[PDB]
Amino acid sequence: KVKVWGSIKRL
Amino acid sequence: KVKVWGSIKRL
Amino acid sequence: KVKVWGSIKRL
Amino acid sequence: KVKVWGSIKRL
Amino acid sequence: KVKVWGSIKRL
Amino acid sequence: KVKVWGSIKRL
Amino acid sequence: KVKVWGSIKRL
Amino acid sequence: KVKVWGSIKRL
Ligand SMILES: O=S(=O)(O)c1cc(S(=O)(=O)O)c2c(/N=N/c3ccccc3)c(O)ccc2c1
Ligand SMILES: O=S(=O)(O)c1cc(S(=O)(=O)O)c2c(/N=N/c3ccccc3)c(O)ccc2c1
Ligand SMILES: O=S(=O)(O)c1cc(S(=O)(=O)O)c2c(/N=N/c3ccccc3)c(O)ccc2c1
Ligand SMILES: O=S(=O)(O)c1cc(S(=O)(=O)O)c2c(/N=N/c3ccccc3)c(O)ccc2c1
Repeated sequence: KVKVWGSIKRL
Repeated sequence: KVKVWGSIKRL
Repeated sequence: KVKVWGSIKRL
Repeated sequence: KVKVWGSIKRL
Repeated sequence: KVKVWGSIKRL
Repeated sequence: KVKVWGSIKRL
Repeated sequence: KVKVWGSIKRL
Repeated sequence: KVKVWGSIKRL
């Protein structure tokens, strides 16, 4: 299991 | 742009 | 960019 | 078992 | 420096 | 109830 | 409850 | 220098 926290440029 | 957070089961 | 943390069973 | 803490450029 | 992630019952 | 996140300089 | 992470200069 | 990773019951 991996947790993620950030941003993406598009959905 | 979208702020994104959560979990992923595997890479 | 995404900050990532968690566990992996094997390399 | 291995634990990870860092960043990735894309999901 | 310390980072926090959680909940509080009141402001 | 309130979800809270951020940074604190010292305890 | 709050998840907490960071650094402290000395005990 | 010491690094910390855990939880606290209140801010
Ligand atoms: O590492 S980043 O700089 O890319 C960064 C920065 C933020 S944040 O805006 O500064 O805190 C968020 C984030 N926060 N999102 C808000 C949700 C509700 C209200 C306001 C903000 C989020 O939910 C997920 C990922 C994030 C990644
Ligand atoms: O070694 S790195 O410099 O690449 C580094 C730095 C951070 S951090 O932002 O400075 O603490 C994180 C991280 N933290 N993520 C936040 C989660 C919620 C709120 C704010 C931040 C995370 O969950 C996983 C990996 C990380 C790797
Ligand atoms: O550890 S907890 O279970 O107490 C937990 C759970 C959440 S969350 O709702 O499931 O992701 C958050 C959180 N998220 N807040 C949202 C912001 C914008 C939209 C939706 C949600 C947040 O910004 C800060 C702390 C949180 C702590
Ligand atoms: O050892 S503990 O079980 O007490 C534990 C567990 C978690 S965790 O939620 O399972 O990964 C965290 C943590 N993670 N916090 C999130 C930040 C952003 C999004 C989701 C979660 C954190 O930033 C600091 C300390 C933690 C300590």
